[PDB]
Amino acid sequence: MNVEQIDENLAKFLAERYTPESVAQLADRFHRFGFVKFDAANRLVPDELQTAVREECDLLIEQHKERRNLLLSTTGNTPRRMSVVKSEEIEKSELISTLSRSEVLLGFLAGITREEIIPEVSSDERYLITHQEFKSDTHGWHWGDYSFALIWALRMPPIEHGGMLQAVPHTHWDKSNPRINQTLCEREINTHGLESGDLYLLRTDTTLHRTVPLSEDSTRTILNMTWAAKRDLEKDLVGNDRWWENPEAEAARAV
Amino acid sequence: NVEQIDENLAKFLAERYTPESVAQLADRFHRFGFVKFDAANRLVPDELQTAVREECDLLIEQHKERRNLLLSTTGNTPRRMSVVKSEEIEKSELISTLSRSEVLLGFLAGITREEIIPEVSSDERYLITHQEFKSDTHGWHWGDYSFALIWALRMPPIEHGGMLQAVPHTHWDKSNPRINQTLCEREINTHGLESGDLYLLRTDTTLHRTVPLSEDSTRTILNMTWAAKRDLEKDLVGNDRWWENPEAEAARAV
Amino acid sequence: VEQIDENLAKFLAERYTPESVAQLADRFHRFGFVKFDAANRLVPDELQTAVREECDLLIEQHKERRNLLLSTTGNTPRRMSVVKSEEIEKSELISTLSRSEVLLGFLAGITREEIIPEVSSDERYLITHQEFKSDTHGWHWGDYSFALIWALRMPPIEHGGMLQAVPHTHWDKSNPRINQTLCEREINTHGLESGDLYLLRTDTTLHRTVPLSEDSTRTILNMTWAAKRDLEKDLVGNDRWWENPEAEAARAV
Amino acid sequence: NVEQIDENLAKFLAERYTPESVAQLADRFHRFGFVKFDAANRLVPDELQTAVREECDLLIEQHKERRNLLLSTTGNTPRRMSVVKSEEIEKSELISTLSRSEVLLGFLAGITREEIIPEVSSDERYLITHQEFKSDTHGWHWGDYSFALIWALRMPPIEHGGMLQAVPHTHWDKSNPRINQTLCEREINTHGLESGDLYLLRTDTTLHRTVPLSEDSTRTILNMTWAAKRDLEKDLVGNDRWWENPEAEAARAV
Ligand SMILES: N[C@@H](CCCC[NH3+])C(=O)O
Ligand SMILES: N[C@@H](CCCC[NH3+])C(=O)O
Ligand SMILES: N[C@@H](CCCC[NH3+])C(=O)O
Ligand SMILES: N[C@@H](CCCC[NH3+])C(=O)O
Ligand SMILES: [Cl-]
Ligand SMILES: [Cl-]
Ligand SMILES: [Cl-]
Ligand SMILES: [Cl-]
Ligand SMILES: [V+3]
Ligand SMILES: [V+3]
Ligand SMILES: [V+3]
Repeated sequence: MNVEQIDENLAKFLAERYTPESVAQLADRFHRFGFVKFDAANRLVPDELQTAVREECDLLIEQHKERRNLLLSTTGNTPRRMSVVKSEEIEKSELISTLSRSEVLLGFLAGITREEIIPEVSSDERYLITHQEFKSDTHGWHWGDYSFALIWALRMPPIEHGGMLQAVPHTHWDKSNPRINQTLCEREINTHGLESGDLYLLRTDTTLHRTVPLSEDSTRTILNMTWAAKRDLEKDLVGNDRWWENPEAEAARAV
Repeated sequence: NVEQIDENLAKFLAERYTPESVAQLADRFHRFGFVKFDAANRLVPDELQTAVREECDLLIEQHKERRNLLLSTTGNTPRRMSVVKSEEIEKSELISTLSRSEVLLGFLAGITREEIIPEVSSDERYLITHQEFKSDTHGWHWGDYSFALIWALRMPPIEHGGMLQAVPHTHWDKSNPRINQTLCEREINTHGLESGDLYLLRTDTTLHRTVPLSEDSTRTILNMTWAAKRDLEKDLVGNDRWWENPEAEAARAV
Repeated sequence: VEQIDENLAKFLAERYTPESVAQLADRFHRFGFVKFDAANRLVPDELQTAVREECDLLIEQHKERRNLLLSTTGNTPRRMSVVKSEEIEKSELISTLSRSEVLLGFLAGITREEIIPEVSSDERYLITHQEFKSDTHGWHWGDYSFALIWALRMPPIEHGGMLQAVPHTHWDKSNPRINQTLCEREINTHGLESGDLYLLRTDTTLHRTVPLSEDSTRTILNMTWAAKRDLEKDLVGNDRWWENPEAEAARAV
Repeated sequence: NVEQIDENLAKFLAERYTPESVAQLADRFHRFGFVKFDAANRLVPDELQTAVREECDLLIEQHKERRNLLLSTTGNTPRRMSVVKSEEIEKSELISTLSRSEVLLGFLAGITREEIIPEVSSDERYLITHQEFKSDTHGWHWGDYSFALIWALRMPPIEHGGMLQAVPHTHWDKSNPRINQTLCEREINTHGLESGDLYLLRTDTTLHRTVPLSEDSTRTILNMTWAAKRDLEKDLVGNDRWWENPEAEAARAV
């Protein structure tokens, strides 16, 4: 119930599973792949907490889903074909908004990032829900404006139907000249399959990533909590490409 | 569809199991009455499981029936849940054929160490139970037949109940079940389940129940029941078939 | 040097939480036994190597063969070589480490009671070195509460040498009832690999090592500690065979 | 005791491998040049392993020979070890018959995906290497033949060295081996081994070495070498058969 109670409980949940040594091994993996998964073997939150977060997200989707179907010029015209729930609607959730600022959760994850995780991001990008449900729905190749995202894989299709996360770490976002396909020609793609209930941390500014299009009608739902690193602060947003908040963004080209 | 399911299931099993590793599962099945197929030791492709669950979700929506009763043949333990009857489930081509698959039954017989025979009373070949209210439960009981494959289609968080509790190496005397005396004499093993798990159960000699939901949640299973040779030619007794008939003779008001 | 405590403290702090030590305390009470293996280390590699080397010298210099039966434990055998506690105590490394406030302070989170390095001078330490077929540390209990056992060298499991234990027992020296206790209680068998350590509740855990099925090498170091319940206890038994092979309870064979 | 081995081995492998799981080991062998048979993937029964190890330990005590040289056909990389020659090992009836077992060779051909032919130069059929001293090593090299089954009979702890380092998808040019250049162009995969492991190695296209021992310790292997079709009627060139002839022209002193 009380926000101090979830923090107090989460602190114990993590202390039952992690040591400074094992977190340092997760930090190595995060640096190597841009990505670290918390699955059935290595949980991040109590199952009752994730259940509460999923049910709140199910409600926001029912009440506020907005279909997007566009190409984004700042990422080489890669597609966005999904429904979204905007950040300002998600922020009305006391659970999601407080958990996304938990000193316990941010303090734990900073041992994986090896730097301070700062909950000071543009108010249109604190949270995002994506809800894919039709064949060929996809979150096309892109980067993030900020350093970090904790992605909740709330509902995942069987791997045979797509929806895996593909990633190329150790890259960067040149919005004037993204060179996405030339980068794929130069770099190996790592494909990360996900199961419902998984969570994963993603270094979104230096990891080029997409979700594999759904091969048939199927449900893929995630919650993205975005955070900044120090390098993101006092840096100006550019690109006029904030399509999830504004489907009429200058860089969005509708289909 | 078609015979492609069996051919693909065979490959899926051959990628994961060997005679040596199946014999190790057989030892566990015999020690615990129970073996679990979880995220690390899967039993069916996720695509196949998904199709089964969608079939069951539809059957629940069209045919679910509430049950709220005590069964006198099991010490008046409760049954509080919704069910879908075997004869409705049987209309599913997917579930009925998979339940008779020579690939699936032949694999699982390496665990039972005896032939799994798909010839059971037509009111008990399949069952779906669907719990969703606080205190919903499948109270302590045994099964009339030797085997069940349980699909843990949807499980609540462990903190909300819904685990399977089991005491292997028991027997069901319907005139004197001795459930609470048996618990005083034997240790209880509690098995937590997660959505997507499956598990094989020795239902005739394992006393078992589902831990009641501690709050409104959702717990949904599909039960595929099979016979062993010892179950054939034997007559059903007890007038206690509460899932097919809510007013079976043994069923009592709460 | 004298920096072991600083090194050990940092080593343990990186691998344990109070919550994870509480899980070990549960296991210790339930089994009388808790094993520090590759997944749950207790000392750095450098310290293990140093302790093992010191013990390897002590064996080369002071090994003493024992082959007897002990009447206070039902005439169960002792077939092994030993190095007496007084020889081992001359090691500044082993004696210092066996009194480290970091080691004893951490392990007290497992025992859940103070660990007291106030033990009879002939039982503070023991090395046992089994080398021949049928060598065994037969069924027995300890006079004190606690032992930290260093599995310095262990044979492959197929050659024997595992620890067998039955927790929640006690040592009646006039009527040990070992075989009758085995008939009433389940035996837990614990295999060990070289470099393992384990903590043992020696006064309430009946235990033995499974005899060697063939000539092999099994070498351990025993640091024995007291609990409060042990202090000012009168040692009874005339059975301290490892310090004195002519103890009265020792029947040779 | 000679046709019994073939029969006992076939049943041992039938219980632990399916065609599908062998196909997965073939992918790894192709990709890495290397497949490990460890506790999770046994290749021979423990009794047979023990018999071979005891035989090799006798051959070592009786016939071990020190080698301490640089090999000019592999860029002067070192060979610092003891060896037992193929001629002495060949007198073992157990090792000899096992190395030609149609069961063993037939099983492993599911991993190589081609026939494994026990038709190699008599001086290379078998080899024991026995490393005992700090900086003992089998320096960077290739094999003249396609295949080797290595028995990791005794391995030091990983912290003391003795791992197998490998670069697959290479070739051995004995006039210009370009070892260090190849290391600059390619990633090195390091394979730790434990006593009791076996591993299959594609010796002609995998550049490999053993990491030098960082202190006195014991590392003992048995190499069974086989040919593939590409190797039949092979011209052996280089004057570099240092294990069999320490006065080989290509063998230099340190
Ligand atoms: N920059 C991302 C949007 C991230 C929204 C959530 N932080 C894209 O181009 O799709
Ligand atoms: N005998 C069980 C019912 C099993 C029905 C499905 N095989 C009970 O009393 O609850
Ligand atoms: N009481 C043990 C000897 C323990 C000596 C070392 N603490 C026995 O009878 O074998
Ligand atoms: N070609 C190897 C010798 C392998 C001998 C055993 N087949 C080397 O240069 O060391
Ligand atoms: Cl992003
Ligand atoms: Cl049942
Ligand atoms: Cl003792
Ligand atoms: Cl070679
Ligand atoms: V992204
Ligand atoms: V003892
Ligand atoms: V080689």
